[PDB]
Amino acid sequence: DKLHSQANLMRLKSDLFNRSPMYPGPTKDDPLTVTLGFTLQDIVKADSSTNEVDLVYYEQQRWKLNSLMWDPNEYGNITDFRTSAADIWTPDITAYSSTRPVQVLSPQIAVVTHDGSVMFIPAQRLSFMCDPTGVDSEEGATCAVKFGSWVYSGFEIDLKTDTDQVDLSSYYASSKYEILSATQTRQVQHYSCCPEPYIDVNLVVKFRERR
Amino acid sequence: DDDKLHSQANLMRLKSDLFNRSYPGPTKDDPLTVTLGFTLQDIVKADSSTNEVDLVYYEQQRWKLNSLMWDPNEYGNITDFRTSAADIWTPDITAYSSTRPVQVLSPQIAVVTHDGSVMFIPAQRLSFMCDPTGVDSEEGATCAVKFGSWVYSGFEIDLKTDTDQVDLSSYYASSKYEILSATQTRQVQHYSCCPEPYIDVNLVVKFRERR
Amino acid sequence: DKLHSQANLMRLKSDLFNRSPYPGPTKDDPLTVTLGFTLQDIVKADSSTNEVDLVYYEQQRWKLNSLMWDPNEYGNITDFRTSAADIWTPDITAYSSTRPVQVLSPQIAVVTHDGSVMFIPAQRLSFMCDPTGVDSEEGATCAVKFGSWVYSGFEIDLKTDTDQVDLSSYYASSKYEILSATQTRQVQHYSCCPEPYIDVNLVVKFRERR
Amino acid sequence: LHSQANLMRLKSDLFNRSPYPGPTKDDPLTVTLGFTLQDIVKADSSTNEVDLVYYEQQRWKLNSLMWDPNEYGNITDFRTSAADIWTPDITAYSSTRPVQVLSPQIAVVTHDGSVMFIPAQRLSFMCDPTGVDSEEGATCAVKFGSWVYSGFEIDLKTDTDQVDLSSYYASSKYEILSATQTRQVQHYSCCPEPYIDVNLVVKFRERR
Amino acid sequence: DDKLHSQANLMRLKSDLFNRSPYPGPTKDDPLTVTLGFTLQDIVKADSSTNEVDLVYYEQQRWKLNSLMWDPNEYGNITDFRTSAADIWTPDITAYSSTRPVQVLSPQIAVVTHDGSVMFIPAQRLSFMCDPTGVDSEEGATCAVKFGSWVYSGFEIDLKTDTDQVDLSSYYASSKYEILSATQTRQVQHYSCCPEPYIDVNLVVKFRERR
Ligand SMILES: COCC[C@H]1C[C@@H]1c1cncc(OC[C@@H]2CCN2)c1
Ligand SMILES: COCC[C@H]1C[C@@H]1c1cncc(OC[C@@H]2CCN2)c1
Ligand SMILES: COCC[C@H]1C[C@@H]1c1cncc(OC[C@@H]2CCN2)c1
Repeated sequence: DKLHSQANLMRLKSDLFNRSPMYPGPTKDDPLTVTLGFTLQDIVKADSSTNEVDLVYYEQQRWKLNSLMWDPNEYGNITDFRTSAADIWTPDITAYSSTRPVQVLSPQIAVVTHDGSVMFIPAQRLSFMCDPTGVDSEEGATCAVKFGSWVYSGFEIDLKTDTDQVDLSSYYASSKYEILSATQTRQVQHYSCCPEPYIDVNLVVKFRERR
Repeated sequence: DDDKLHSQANLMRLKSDLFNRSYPGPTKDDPLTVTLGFTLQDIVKADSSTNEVDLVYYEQQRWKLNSLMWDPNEYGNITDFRTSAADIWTPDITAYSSTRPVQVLSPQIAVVTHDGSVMFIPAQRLSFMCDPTGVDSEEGATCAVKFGSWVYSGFEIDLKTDTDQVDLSSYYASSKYEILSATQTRQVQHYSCCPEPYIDVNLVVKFRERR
Repeated sequence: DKLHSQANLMRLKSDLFNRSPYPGPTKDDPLTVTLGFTLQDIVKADSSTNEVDLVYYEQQRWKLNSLMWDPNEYGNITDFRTSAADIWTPDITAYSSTRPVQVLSPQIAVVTHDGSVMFIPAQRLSFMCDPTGVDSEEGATCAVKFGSWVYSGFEIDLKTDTDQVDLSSYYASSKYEILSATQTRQVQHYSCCPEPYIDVNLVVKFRERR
Repeated sequence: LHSQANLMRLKSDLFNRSPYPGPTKDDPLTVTLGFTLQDIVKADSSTNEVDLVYYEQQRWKLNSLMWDPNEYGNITDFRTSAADIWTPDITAYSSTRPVQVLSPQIAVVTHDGSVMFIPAQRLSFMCDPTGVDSEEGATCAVKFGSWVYSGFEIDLKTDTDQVDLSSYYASSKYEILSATQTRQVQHYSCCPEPYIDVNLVVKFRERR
Repeated sequence: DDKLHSQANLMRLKSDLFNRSPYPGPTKDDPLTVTLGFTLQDIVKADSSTNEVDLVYYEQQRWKLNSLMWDPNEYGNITDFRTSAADIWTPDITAYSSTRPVQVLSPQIAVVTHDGSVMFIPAQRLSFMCDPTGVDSEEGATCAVKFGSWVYSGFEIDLKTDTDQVDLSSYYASSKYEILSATQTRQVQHYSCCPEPYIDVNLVVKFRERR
């Protein structure tokens, strides 16, 4: 019973990976939209001697490829599967003002659904450039970090968020810092030199010491 | 001498018949129960400037796969074997509020038995979010961390405990912290990414400065 | 449509990586590498060990005949992105780091049909630097050289497009403000050897933002 | 000087052409262990961790590693990467960080099938150094044994119960008053069979 | 524009040399001479609370294998080439009193000449055992660390130097510590048990705080 559904996975993965492409990333002819959302878990540390703040968050990434589509009927009605994030193409989304390599906190496993969409939610600790003056005041501190593609312009990779409100429903209730607000905003930058636009998601967090 | 080279051939054979001839993980059609217990060894450090605590513990994981069964009679009466944890599927049990990558302290080897059950007991050091306020009081501090599949919902991986008492038999007797109580309890929850409920085992520890 | 433009890229890459007879520069085939620095932040200055930590991007550019193609053969593709591991890259090294350099950005190169490669890794580097005077008006001064580790000026030459370090994305709220930053090609002669070595020297003058 | 070709053939015969799946109940293994303490680098009294630098001498013997030297131009032993052969999963039971390796990981295999493997390491382990700043010093223990094999598959022995102190760093912050290594038979709550360790007990104090 | 033939020759040479098959390292019947020299760049730290000192230096290693020889006439007059150090045998030269794993500061690439000689110069940071007592006086502190093969006696690896003077021509002029002297001395020792000679190079450095 269970054997057969396992052999259909094996054929599906073989068709998709071994007998096919492999996907060389997006182009201007075939652009890709990548949806980003943040779930801020903690501001672990705000260092006023080096102006670095450390955040822990889950970063949800979603995109869709024609090359990852299948008909569930040809594969015993399997509609999705888990795969190592290293066994598929993934987007090169990066913080633009990190000061330390990102530390990955969760397994590197993505889920592929039959419509060709991919879900990947890496949990991470990020140090990034930020001046925390005002954390010990009523109004608090403000920090900002952009995320986007390192090498693709808005012509190959478009970014989007589902909402501009950072998910705060798992924010650690006993953090050294209380969150005043956290937004995530798609921003487009144009240059008079260059025909191609650049997209980033801007993460802005205002916070203060838990009084 | 004769019998020894014999059962070595039998073991090598079995291991060949099991791996080189075929498990892609659980699915809604073929779900898996994993049992989780914790053995707490030491609360090493409590940092109240960042609210992080560092624990050393091991984590007993047990599950059972039909594809890992054999009749001992076909294999020179072999009933179990040790194998590297990279040779088989293992569950993606993740701490949900770690602040740094988990550090592995023990060899990554599991023990497989003829009934297809697997026993895997990695020892680890983990930093996680924990306000240690009260730790210098009779009543002490209370902190909690949850452990669950990152990418499989309760439809795919069920988690259970064998007892809800954390094993204290190896708790370091001269730790800076003594343990008032430690419990491990199954919980459920939705996450904003996903409709399905996800299972976790919540580890709650009340601890106090020794003496 | 999608079928074809994508299949062309796949074919172009297959042709370059699976099908071509580049093992690095030789004396009979030297390479010039253009280097440019963008300084993002001076993170830390430790006057107890004389180490300073910089976050910066390092723009590297070179050009190879073996990466040329005619776009007309490949559906008018003019360039592509690829993993830096798929291609030869040069061993440009800081000569006075005190810790392994930490890579902050993806490792991905852009390759153009004229065969030119561009590669811009962001990095955090701890290097040898006495920050004495960082708390005064005149500021502190430090220097670090970058060049190939194993290739002499007969195999790898370096140039800069400019001697001014790009300060246009320097972190405005850094602990340290930049007084000036220059990048200058140098040649060193030796410690025996007829063949010289080439580096790009980065000189940064800085002080506490007060 | 056909000895190079001979060593390549030997290694090729043992490793490439042959498959040792580790010890079993029907084929148990005895590992001899001995410790050489090089330096107590650090003692942290705010966390109760102590950092030791030491060698862990490991020796065992396999039939599947025997050869006749005469068949191989009289080669009696050779060195090879530890990753080419099976090695025992000897683990400290009370480390607080991953063990860091200080030396190459190269084993010496001898024609009788005996293997000697002596890696150098730095270990942080659980230890209260209270009394380190007094005449009688502090005492701490850490045991080492197979993580996943019981006494029925891996047994341990020592050649002496004296930890070798003859390379101990003479200008260390701490001096050693004693250091012993002793085989133990233990039953853990996890598991029904006995597991063997060697227990290293070290008494030490601040130098002068 | 027949750089192409020079490239073809280089690729053909590397393939003939490597994409061959069986060097098992040295033996008593086949000893290898290895020449060692240090270029001391900086004493970065001297920790008198743990008696560890950290140095940054270049370690030059030279040896020669018959199996790496070729006739340049056969390979478009190529007389040397660069290659990843992972592609060749390298000697197991080690600090005998380090307290942390060495950190590699430079690419790991060797230069191979047609007479079979290899030149390999890794830059490194080393923590080693060292009492920095008197660093704050005119006489200074002294520390010493031996380097040698981990598993090979002087009958298999003959370790040599070209000079006993450490190269200080690159020493950091603004270091916290100024170098009074730095020597590298080959020593040949015999022991109780064993008939084999053992060779080490003793690096002795005398240093003091910059005035
Ligand atoms: C089944 O369709 C929804 C896709 C979600 C399964 C994939 C997923 C991937 N990575 C992380 C996920 O997180 C679920 C909970 C939140 C942390 N673990 C879910
Ligand atoms: C005298 O030796 C001749 C061969 C040298 C080319 C090979 C070499 C290998 N690795 C590092 C090298 O350093 C050159 C300069 C010093 C740092 N860059 C040279
Ligand atoms: C109920 O479990 C019995 C099976 C045990 C063999 C498997 C095992 C796996 N991993 C670690 C083990 O630890 C035994 C001792 C405690 C630390 N080493 C045992």
